[PDB]
Parts: sequence; structure tokens; C-alpha cells
Amino acid sequence: DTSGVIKMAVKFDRRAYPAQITPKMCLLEWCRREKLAQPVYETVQRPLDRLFSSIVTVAEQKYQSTLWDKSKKLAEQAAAIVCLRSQGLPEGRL
Repeated sequence: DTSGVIKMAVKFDRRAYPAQITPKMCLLEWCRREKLAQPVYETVQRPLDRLFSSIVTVAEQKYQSTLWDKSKKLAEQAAAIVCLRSQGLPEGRL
């Protein structure tokens, strides 16, 4: 079952990665090596609180952080982390 949404409580911290290396980049490259569709991100907002989330779809499965972020870009990195971590894949961490 590739249904519903898989979630983890994660946040993107650039200090966890080498310079110019991000979870989004790592997820894109994993999809390219496995010849899967490229990841698709969809933005979720709570505009009242100035908050963002993102749901990423990879191999027909949706992934999303349980946490909310201050920007769309930061939320997308969090979604990519959930996708990588929940599958036990490397995310480019130091």
C-alpha cells in the first residue's frame, strides 16, 4: 500500500549537511539512480500563523513532516528528509 501519508518529526538544519548539499538534492538523485519519477512537492499553508508544510510524492507514496516551517523551501527540505529517513536512505548528513 502506497496510500495515505508517512510522517516523521523532522526539520532541515543546514549545519547537518556539507555546504551546498541538501535533502532535496539527495532525494532527486536517489530518484534518478532508481529511475523513478522526479519528486513532486505540494505546499500546505497555515497563513494565519505564517507557517508552511509540504507533501512530497515519491514512487506514488506521500511523505510529510509532522512539524511546520517558516517557508515553503524549508518545508520541502523537511518533506524530503521524511522521504529519505522513513525508507532508511542516506540524506547526505555529515
